[PDB]
Amino acid sequence: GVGISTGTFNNQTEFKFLENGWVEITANSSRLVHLNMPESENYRRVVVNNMDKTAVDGNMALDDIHAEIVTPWSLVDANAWGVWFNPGDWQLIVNTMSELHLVSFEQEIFNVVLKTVSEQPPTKVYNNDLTASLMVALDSNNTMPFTPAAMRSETLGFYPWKPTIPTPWRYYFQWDRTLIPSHTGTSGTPTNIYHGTDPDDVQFYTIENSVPVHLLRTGDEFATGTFFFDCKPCRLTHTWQTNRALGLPPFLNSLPQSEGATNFGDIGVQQDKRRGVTQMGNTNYITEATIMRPAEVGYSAPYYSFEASTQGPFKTPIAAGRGGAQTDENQAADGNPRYAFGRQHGKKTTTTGETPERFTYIAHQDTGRYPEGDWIQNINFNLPVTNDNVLLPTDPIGGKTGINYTNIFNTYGPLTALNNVPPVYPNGQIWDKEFDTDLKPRLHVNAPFVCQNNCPGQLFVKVAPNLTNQYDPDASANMSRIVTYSDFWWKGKLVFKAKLRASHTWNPIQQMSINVDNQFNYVPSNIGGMKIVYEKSQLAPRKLY
Amino acid sequence: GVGISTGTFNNQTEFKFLENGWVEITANSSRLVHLNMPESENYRRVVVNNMDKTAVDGNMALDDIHAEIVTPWSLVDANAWGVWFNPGDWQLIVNTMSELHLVSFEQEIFNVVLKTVSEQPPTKVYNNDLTASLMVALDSNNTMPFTPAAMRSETLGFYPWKPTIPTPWRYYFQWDRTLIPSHTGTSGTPTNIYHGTDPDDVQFYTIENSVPVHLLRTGDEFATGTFFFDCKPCRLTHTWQTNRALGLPPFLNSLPQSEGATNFGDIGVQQDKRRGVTQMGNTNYITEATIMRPAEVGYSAPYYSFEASTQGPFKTPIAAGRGGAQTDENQAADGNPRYAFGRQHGKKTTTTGETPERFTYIAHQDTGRYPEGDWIQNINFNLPVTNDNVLLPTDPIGGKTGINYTNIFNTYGPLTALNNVPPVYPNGQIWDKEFDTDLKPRLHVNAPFVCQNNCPGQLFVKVAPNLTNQYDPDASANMSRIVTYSDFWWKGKLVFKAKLRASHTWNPIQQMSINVDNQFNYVPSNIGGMKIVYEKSQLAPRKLY
Amino acid sequence: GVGISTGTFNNQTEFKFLENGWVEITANSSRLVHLNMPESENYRRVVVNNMDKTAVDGNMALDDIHAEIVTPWSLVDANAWGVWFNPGDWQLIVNTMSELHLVSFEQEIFNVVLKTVSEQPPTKVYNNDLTASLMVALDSNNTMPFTPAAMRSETLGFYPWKPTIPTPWRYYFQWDRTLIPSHTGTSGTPTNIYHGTDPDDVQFYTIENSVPVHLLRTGDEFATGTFFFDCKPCRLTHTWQTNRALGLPPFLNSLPQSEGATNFGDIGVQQDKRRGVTQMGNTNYITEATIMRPAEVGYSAPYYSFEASTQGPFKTPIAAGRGGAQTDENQAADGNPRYAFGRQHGKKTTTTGETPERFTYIAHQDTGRYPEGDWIQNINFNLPVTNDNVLLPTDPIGGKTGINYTNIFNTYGPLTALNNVPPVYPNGQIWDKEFDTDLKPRLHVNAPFVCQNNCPGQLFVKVAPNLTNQYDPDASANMSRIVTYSDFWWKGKLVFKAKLRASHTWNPIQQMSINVDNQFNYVPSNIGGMKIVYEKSQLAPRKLY
Repeated sequence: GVGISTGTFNNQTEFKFLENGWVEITANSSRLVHLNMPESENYRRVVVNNMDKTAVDGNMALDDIHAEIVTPWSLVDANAWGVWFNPGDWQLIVNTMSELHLVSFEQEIFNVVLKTVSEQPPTKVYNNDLTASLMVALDSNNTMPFTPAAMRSETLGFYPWKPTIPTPWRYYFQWDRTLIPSHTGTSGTPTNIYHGTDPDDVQFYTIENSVPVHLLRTGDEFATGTFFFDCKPCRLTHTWQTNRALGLPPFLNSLPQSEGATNFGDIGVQQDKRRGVTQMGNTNYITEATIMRPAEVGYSAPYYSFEASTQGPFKTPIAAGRGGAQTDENQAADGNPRYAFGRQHGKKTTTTGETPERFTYIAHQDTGRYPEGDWIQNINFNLPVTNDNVLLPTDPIGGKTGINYTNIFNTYGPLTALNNVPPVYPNGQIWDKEFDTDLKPRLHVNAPFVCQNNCPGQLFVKVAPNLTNQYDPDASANMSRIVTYSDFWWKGKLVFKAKLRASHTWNPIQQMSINVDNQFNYVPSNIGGMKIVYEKSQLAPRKLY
Repeated sequence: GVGISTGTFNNQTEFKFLENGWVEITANSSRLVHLNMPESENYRRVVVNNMDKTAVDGNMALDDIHAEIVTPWSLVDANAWGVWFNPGDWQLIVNTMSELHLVSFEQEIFNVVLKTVSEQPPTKVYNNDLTASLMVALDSNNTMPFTPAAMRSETLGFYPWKPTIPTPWRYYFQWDRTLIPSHTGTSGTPTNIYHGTDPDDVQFYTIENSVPVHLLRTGDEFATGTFFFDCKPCRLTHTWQTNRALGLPPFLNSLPQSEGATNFGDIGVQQDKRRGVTQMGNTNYITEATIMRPAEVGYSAPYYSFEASTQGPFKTPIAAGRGGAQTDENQAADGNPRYAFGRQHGKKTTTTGETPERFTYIAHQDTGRYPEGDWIQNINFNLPVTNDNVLLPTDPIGGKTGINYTNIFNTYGPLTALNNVPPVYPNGQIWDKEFDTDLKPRLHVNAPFVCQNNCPGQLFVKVAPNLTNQYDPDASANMSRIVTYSDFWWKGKLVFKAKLRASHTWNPIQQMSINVDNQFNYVPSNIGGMKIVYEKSQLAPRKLY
Repeated sequence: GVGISTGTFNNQTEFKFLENGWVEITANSSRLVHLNMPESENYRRVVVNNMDKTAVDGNMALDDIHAEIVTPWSLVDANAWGVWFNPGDWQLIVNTMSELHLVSFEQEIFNVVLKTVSEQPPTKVYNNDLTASLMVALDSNNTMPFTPAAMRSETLGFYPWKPTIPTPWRYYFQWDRTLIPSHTGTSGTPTNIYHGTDPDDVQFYTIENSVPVHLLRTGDEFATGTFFFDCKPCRLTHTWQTNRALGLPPFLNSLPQSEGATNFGDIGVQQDKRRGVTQMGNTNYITEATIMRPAEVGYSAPYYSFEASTQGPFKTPIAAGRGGAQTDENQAADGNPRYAFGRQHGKKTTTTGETPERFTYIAHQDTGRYPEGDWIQNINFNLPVTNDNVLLPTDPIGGKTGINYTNIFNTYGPLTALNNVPPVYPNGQIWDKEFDTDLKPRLHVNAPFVCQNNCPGQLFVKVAPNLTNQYDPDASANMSRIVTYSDFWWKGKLVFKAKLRASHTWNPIQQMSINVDNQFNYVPSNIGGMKIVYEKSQLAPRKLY
């Protein structure tokens, strides 16, 4: 098996037709994976503490205290759009499909190779250790803690012609921690402590102990079977209507007689003599702002809110962001996800420096809130409103000049309508495991697809220990082993089922196209540099009501 | 039938195996029930008013005003763990099972006996009234108002060898009531009124009028059929991860080199140069507190909040409590249920006094909040935070020194993940009827099992009126009847379906055991006193993500 | 076969259900074994003599004189709990099972690798000798002397992720030796001699001559078949009753009237007027100490007794140890086994030094003796006993101040009841071969399972001699061969059949759990250190009578 290839390199994406209106998108992605011998063949329980940062009053948000089990295993994560589609393909999908269904996923590891490194210059020499093995483990039952790499931009690379690497697997380990908020001028020293561990929550997982491990020599290969998802379809359309645009508009008794941006129409009926339905039993004022609407599209939630439980503070997450003529991406706010990433996932290949590349994804769906426009009135509703009868986003709460009621506000309720997060190409995660809590979240913010019952298992890799002639188990010093490393090929097949979009309006729709401006974001440089710019996914309208 | 037993006394709990991995827990429980002749053979509409208490400004919370129909019937309630399992059995279940399914329930009343009491000493004489009857009614269709006795510690006893009694059945009757909040120094007299009844809400139920009644003489017996539940499985595991422990931990670029509690690991990357995903479109700060998480485990809700509707104030309920190194059960707070009970349900049998025994159950699941750690920042997020740009749990709301924003705060939303309440042995209720509202609660706080469509019917008991030779219906004075009372045996069969737990981690888990400390809580005293100490139910971890 | 893996790495432990109440525990354990080229390709008859130690009068116990055949073969021993179960699994077994049956055992050697070592620095170079072989021999017929490695803490390692090694095989060779006891002040020189060998007892075994040997090259693998045990079930329960707690207790004529540790009950009958049965035909005294009991639980045996035969002195072994409020593990005594071991079997991985880690296992079963409480009276039994009529553990024997009759005493007899040794996790041996003497021991002290007819054969390993171009058989100097060594994977499958325990008492039982104290004995350190703490196996009661 030594001199024989054990697989095929395929990175094509096929489109096939089904039933009237549907297509089967088959995305193939293979890559050359380079894996190094682990730092230590041991599992470590490491604690990370950065009090020197949170010690400075008013820096609570920069807290990093946490414990983690550092395993000698690596994780092969492909859960990220960038792994399966190139710009062009994404364009096609996004411009011509209306919805996407996640169907099946399957992996394969082949053409395994294990090399060895030998030694005033000092000249290095590399040879093949034909008999050495590469350890592979597929956690089919999801015994291990779920750790999507996309969250830290550590998935496989996004370029078929650029070798990549798996990530050092590690997972959270329970720990108690207390940190009290403080501002620049707080007196004294706020309680800031790392208490330790609740034995009742201790969970030390081991791959060796709960997953069968395969040893692969050059001639061997490993293939997972095909896994079938089930999860909800993801939509490639965005809604735009807000409560103000739901239902039958008021009948205009007076229409314009000549063109012009000043020639408006008029309802033509005294505001308190209008017919209709409102949810305000006080007034007879039927206005576009008081008129009753079926339910409420979107919701208001506390912004830049940090809650805390047994392990420290964390940002209260939001379902949707905000768009419109009030954003312009520099007045960005809460809700809009911001992705930071490296050369392997989109940063210009030839750029230097530790500084990453980033972007704040601003979805096309208008389902957010503009706090500055919120306000609260007294029930009496004596409509020239008095200062004492309103609470404006301008009036200070708790005597703080920079905090107003909207920062505290929450309007989530029985009438809340809402949309799932849109796909973020190419840095976004594709699917995600559901929480194993009795009551589940109505959606996740990290990925559009959430496998309910079971998700595909995590694939773990590790170079088998290549010992020297001097090995002593009974010794305390770290074992010395031949510097070994491995390179193997990985191939995946992710299958979707999509529906072709139809033209409902008279006017054309928003489509992704190449301009005179973006043109160079889709072609290599004269040095061979590349980059993959983020792309929106729900261009085009969907009537919401 | 007079001299013949009509049933069997069985209080054993059997475990049987099924399908690979499952067991059928069959809990048998029988008891000797002592029932007295009702105070009055009539139904009464009684009002309870304690304004003299709420009159003292700042005592609103002590309000007891309410109306209730007092029936001449008694209720035989067995809905409480203490009725079906003794400590040992509970131990076994809790230590070796991972989940519990409620399967079926059936009752039986047998060996009925009716005795009579006769009369300077004065010496009493007791005889058997062979022809007297015991009235039994099984509300199969749940026509009657659901009134779980566990809520007021009035279920059957918890000791197989200790006779018990049913409880005087009574149910709520509609009434309007207004009570305005006030503090120690409020001026004037706050509106405090009991308005009366909305005829449109009047519902006077009668057992005689809607349930068939069986008369039982000594020789007779009564058995309900077997009822089959359907409800959700209850879990015997607790989650511990919080948002801070979800997903792939940050990759540490620098690991410790020697043991020690001071030798921490380090991420090794400037906080604003890190790669990853946050939901904060402003900063480039990717911190363990700002990093994006799938959804939000747990939620924040207003604490020691009392809302009011047409019948008075009531405490706003919470789903989960709080644990950790910040509790210690004397800093206890909102969320943790507190059970108060008598000698028949766990209080030391030989203790004297009207004072009950109690405990505040503190679940093992870490899904609560530590308000003191919460805080809110201005969107600009200029991370040495200014006092004017944060709202701390320390800053006063409404000029009140003891009220901060967290008391008002609510973070329940689309991303909220959550767990059902854990079983509370032995005082906790087992199953509960679901509200007949169009939209139902995602769970109940009183019991882990909530029968959706139909629940087992309530069992009502009553001693038939044993008249004297002088009875006048046309008379106004209360009828005089022979002092009669009855003793009968009750037997129940509650069936569960449980799954054996498996060992996933390398480390052992939390198990319930007998110590040198608790040792005497499971054995009788030299006088024969007993007690049943509460026990946690979800020991052991469950990975949440 | 060169570039092809020949096996699978599996270290999972599965639990499967059978018949009502039973489970099939399947423990899989694989490991990477590192084996070196033997010191000498020859068999040596070596004598060990340490008279310089025993020469010091009163040091007899430190005798080490013995002869042994040193073979060029290594032994792969897996007979030790630590090899098959991790703490968690052990917990599960011990907490939920009542008895354990040893069912089958099977091994396999795969992914064999043979490496070679080459040479002012001096820089070493390692290459693969593809054509070199690894010799394997499975003594199926148990021709070779049985040598369980657990006895000297030389089994395979206890960590799936830590490479291990086999042990240099060697066995006892007959020799005569005489050593006379002596104390610190003995005059003269006590006979201390090593006589030699009785040709009539000479047994020089050779693997080559009585076991077929397989040669394995990289591509080859070797698998033993499945071996089926038969031996007795081992119990996971401990008895606690002693003769004093057997049968019907005396009837108390006077019971306590109020709680208190001073309020005792009273038999209420003059000790010599009581009814019952005693085995003392003299007195009419029927006391809890003289009352007749069915037989005798436990036995008394001479302590720190050393007997001697043809090869020297040896400690007289005891069946059971001692527990209670008189131990506290520092007043430990005869009977309790003490295990000493290294880093590979439980000692903290990162600890330095030649000093081993140890513990003295103190079984939960109360079946031992407290000599200080023993005593002997004259048959006349004139119950204010005279000094001349009793022999106390205080009275000196042979004029020695530190020796009393109990040191000589032995109460083993026809009425002796007794229990088998409990499992010692993780350092204890699992099964053991039975002595081939016409009359066998009622149990062994080293392991709970003793295969009667036939045991699994010992697995021997050895690196085939890799000669250089200069080899001369006819030469006297030790042959020079290429420095070769091998690494191979070992996999085993040990199958048990266990029974789930049931809850018989009202009170809960003793269960193994993780505390705030032991918590860190089940998790790796920040350096990656580990340790495996010993654990008791028979927690929980078993009624003995």
